[PDB]
Amino acid sequence: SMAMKATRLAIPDVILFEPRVFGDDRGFFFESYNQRAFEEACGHPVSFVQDNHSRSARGVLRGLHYQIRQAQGKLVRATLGEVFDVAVDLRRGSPTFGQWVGERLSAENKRQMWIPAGFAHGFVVLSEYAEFLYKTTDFWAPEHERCIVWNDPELKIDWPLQDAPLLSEKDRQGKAFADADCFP
Amino acid sequence: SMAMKATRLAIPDVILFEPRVFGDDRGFFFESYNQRAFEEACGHPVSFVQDNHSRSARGVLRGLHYQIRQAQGKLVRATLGEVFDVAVDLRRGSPTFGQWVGERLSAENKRQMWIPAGFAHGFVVLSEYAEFLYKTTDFWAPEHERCIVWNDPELKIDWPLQDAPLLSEKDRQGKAFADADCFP
Ligand SMILES: Cc1cn([C@H]2C[C@H](O)[C@@H](COP(=O)(O)OP(=O)(O)O[C@H]3O[C@@H](C)[C@H](O)[C@@H](O)[C@H]3O)O2)c(=O)[nH]c1=O
Ligand SMILES: Cc1cn([C@H]2C[C@H](O)[C@@H](COP(=O)(O)OP(=O)(O)O[C@H]3O[C@@H](C)[C@H](O)[C@@H](O)[C@H]3O)O2)c(=O)[nH]c1=O
Repeated sequence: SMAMKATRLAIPDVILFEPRVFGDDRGFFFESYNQRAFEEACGHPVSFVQDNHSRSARGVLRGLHYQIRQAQGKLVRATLGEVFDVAVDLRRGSPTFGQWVGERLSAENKRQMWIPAGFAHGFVVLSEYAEFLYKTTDFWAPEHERCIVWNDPELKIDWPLQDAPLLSEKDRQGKAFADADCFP
Repeated sequence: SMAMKATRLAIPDVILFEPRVFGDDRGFFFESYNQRAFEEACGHPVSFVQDNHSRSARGVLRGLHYQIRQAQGKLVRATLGEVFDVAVDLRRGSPTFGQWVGERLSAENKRQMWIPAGFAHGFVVLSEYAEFLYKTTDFWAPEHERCIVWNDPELKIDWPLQDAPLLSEKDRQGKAFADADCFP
């Protein structure tokens, strides 16, 4: 059968997916999501209630974001360009608390990352432009939104960046990891 | 509140959606799906179990497709280029049986179409290339796949096409509407 390669990252609950793309003389076709395969690799049920689509110029960084209530599990990919995509483990009781994982996702490699509730998430744009799409397990709730600053010295994330990133003001004003609201 | 304009088409159960795109100096962001708004405009619950992504060159036509068992309701859009997107009512007992609706969907207008189970669906590519994404209420089942030929004379679909379309062989070999398996 044809489906989707699944790899658990250094932080096992983070999973990297890679789809099969079928070519023919009209162009191509692939399954960007399949609930049977996803729940099989995930090991538990999931419902996605919202899909999001953003476009960002080279050097833009969005993160590090989470919702401390109505927490959102996220399945993410890029359909134009390339990003470096990061997950940070904010579960105090996890043995990988304060650790992070990062992978390059692009329109061309078509790779995806599953990021469970309990994590902060961010990405930075490496190409001229990038369009970034993702599905979430709960709805947008601004009152519950939190942020950790991208260049926190305790987290020490190895961003593959050349120039200083462009950020929203609320991302520039992100909290230090030591002062941040974390999960159990 | 910010959300998604909804319009019922000439065949009322077909719905055209139009999202709000928020610009800022990083680029843009929009909600491509929201279950609260969708089920509110739809008037009933829906679960999507599979997402699909295809790329096609100018003049390619894919259709007219349905699954007679494990029938798939479809929510569709384009993220690169422009297509003419068509829904045909195949419910024998509907007063709009044998009728169709069509709209232009593009990367730029970001409009979407909801096509319930009971309909055939097709599109044709109007730009150099088009990438077409959609979410479905059931899984792929080849044994149940059926096709009606794009240029059926009873259906008389007004394709905005210049040259003869490029088709898969199984689409070139599609059934006449008069000989096709239909829904109740
Ligand atoms: C997150 C979100 C924003 N918006 C609107 C509010 C703003 O006007 C505009 C941009 O909001 P921002 O919070 O600046 O978007 P953003 O792209 O900086 O935020 C996102 O970043 C990702 C890295 C995270 O994984 C997401 O969970 C989310 O935090 O979009 C929605 O309508 N729905 C949403 O779900
Ligand atoms: C439809 C489908 C195809 N495939 C594979 C089988 C083939 O190798 C390749 C292309 O198959 P095709 O049937 O030629 O794809 P297609 O793009 O011609 O078919 C699609 O057309 C849309 C207009 C309809 O709304 C869809 O319901 C579907 O019928 O993709 C999947 O893996 N999963 C799927 O769900």
